[PDB]
Amino acid sequence: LLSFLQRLFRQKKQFKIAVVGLDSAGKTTMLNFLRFEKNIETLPTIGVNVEVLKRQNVNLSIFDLGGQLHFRNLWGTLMKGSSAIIFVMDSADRYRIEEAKNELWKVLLDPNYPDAPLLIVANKQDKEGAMSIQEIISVCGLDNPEKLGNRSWHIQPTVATTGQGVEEAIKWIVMELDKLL
Amino acid sequence: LLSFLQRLFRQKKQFKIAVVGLDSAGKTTMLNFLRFEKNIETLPTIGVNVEVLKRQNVNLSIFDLGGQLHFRNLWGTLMKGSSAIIFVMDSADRYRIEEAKNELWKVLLDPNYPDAPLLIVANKQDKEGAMSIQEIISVCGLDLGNRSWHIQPTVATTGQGVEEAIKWIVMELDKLL
Ligand SMILES: Nc1nc2c(ncn2[C@@H]2O[C@H](COP(=O)(O)OP(=O)(O)O)[C@@H](O)[C@H]2O)c(=O)[nH]1
Ligand SMILES: Nc1nc2c(ncn2[C@@H]2O[C@H](COP(=O)(O)OP(=O)(O)O)[C@@H](O)[C@H]2O)c(=O)[nH]1
Ligand SMILES: [Mg+2]
Ligand SMILES: [Mg+2]
Repeated sequence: LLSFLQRLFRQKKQFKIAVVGLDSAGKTTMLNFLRFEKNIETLPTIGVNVEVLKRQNVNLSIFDLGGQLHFRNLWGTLMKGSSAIIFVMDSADRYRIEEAKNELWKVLLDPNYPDAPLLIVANKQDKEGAMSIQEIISVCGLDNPEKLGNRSWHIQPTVATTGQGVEEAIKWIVMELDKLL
Repeated sequence: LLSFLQRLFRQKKQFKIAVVGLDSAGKTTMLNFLRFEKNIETLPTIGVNVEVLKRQNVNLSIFDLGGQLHFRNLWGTLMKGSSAIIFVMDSADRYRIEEAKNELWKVLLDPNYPDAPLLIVANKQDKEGAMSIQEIISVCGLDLGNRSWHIQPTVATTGQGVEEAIKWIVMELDKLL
């Protein structure tokens, strides 16, 4: 299971996969498949300890955007050292899609990691109200990608509750970080 | 309705009520009965912004304890200037009552506001496995001395016990009593 995670484990460096999105998008449900164990990341400047996940040299940092607590410089503090970003959206939630779009663009336009590959996960594709990946790309202003620049990006439909598309989502991230490709 | 909130509005100072407890205890649900307006408290010196509920000179700050974030000096940073504390517990969750007890004692043994009144809210009393307020007192070892405290059973979904819970806090903050 996920044999290709060895493409990260074999490299002599530390990886951090930032997994962000609004609450209830499905981030925890999606990453539960990896069975990574809890790790504590200390942020001495802020004076806060953060519960993250880690297996060997790969750290998964999951964070709800638009929650009760916001970091003023998320990408310079909790997400410092980000190698790749997974932005998870609830594709069935049209009430929150404009907020999700707005949070996605705050990540894309942040100056800390402009070259970190970013995967949009269009989650909850099993629900009757689910937006297509084409509609998500249009609503997000990604049909004509110019503001994104040279950043590698992709969109993957998923059903995190069954695991549909989850292995393919992780594969895209690992492939973008694989020095052998 | 809640006419006694005027006992805070008519006092010439700012009040901050820290509303803390584990995630899913019922903090947001309990406070919705007040209809305060969502606002953003910015804290540039700590590096975070927080959602607060505001009405006139009263601010309510909700924070989930024992979750992903653990602040070293919560009562001197995020909850600085707390006038009163409301600690909400899911009384029906025996799987998390020991973590709630541990978080409560971390709050009690903290040196920032050792005398702001503290209300323990034993929420979800409507649920089948709900613990009594006496069993919560026994589990948490509350059977302090230098601090004003009370425990109130509530059903945040219907509002049962919520008026008495806010009433106790306002009475503790009311210099006209
Ligand atoms: N129908 C459906 N529900 C999902 C899916 N993924 C997650 N959920 C549910 O959405 C809710 C929020 O999921 P969670 O992983 O906690 O979200 P997070 O806050 O982004 O970590 C939970 O009730 C999940 O069971 C999905 O693909 N389809
Ligand atoms: N049965 C029952 N459910 C409750 C009660 N209070 C809250 N809930 C539910 O518990 C969940 C968590 O409540 P919420 O206000 O988000 O908790 P918070 O994280 O502490 O702010 C929601 O599904 C609420 O509807 C209660 O007194 N009884
Ligand atoms: Mg969440
Ligand atoms: Mg919460």
